[PDB]
Amino acid sequence: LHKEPATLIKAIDGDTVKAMYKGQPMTFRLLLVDTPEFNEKYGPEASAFTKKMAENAKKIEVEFDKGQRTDKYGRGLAYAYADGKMVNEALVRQGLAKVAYVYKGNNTHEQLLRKAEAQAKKEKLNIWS
Ligand SMILES: Cc1cn([C@H]2C[C@H](OP(=O)(O)O)[C@@H](COP(=O)(O)O)O2)c(=O)[nH]c1=O
Ligand SMILES: [Ca+2]
Repeated sequence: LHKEPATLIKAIDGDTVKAMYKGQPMTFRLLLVDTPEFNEKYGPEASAFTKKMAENAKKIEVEFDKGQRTDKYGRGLAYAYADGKMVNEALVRQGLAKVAYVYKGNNTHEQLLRKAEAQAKKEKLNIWS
């Protein structure tokens, strides 16, 4: 996999951000995770975490996997990085997202994220408290 440039337009919720990619606005849905909806417990916290991470970065980058690049809703499916740090991983590490939607063919960073989730669950963080 390789990182590609994108510029942040808006953080939307815990697991979706709008960003300019190859010069067009795209809503990206983070691969391999599921944050609560904003209306659910830890939703506002997941939203705030992704908003702070993305907005504070000097650069954002997106990294597509080997399989589907867009979902049925037209959303880009990617791993997003904020100054080299993966947002998908950070959310899971903080107990603000569960590893989810792991589809064969589009699961390159599955084990990285499952390692993170085990550690969040150990520390009983947020969703795991
Ligand atoms: C993360 C991810 C979500 N999706 C789809 C499956 C779910 O469809 P259904 O909407 O029919 O439930 C939906 C979940 O997104 P949200 O968690 O943003 O709702 O997005 C994918 O198709 N591929 C993916 O890699
Ligand atoms: Ca969600």
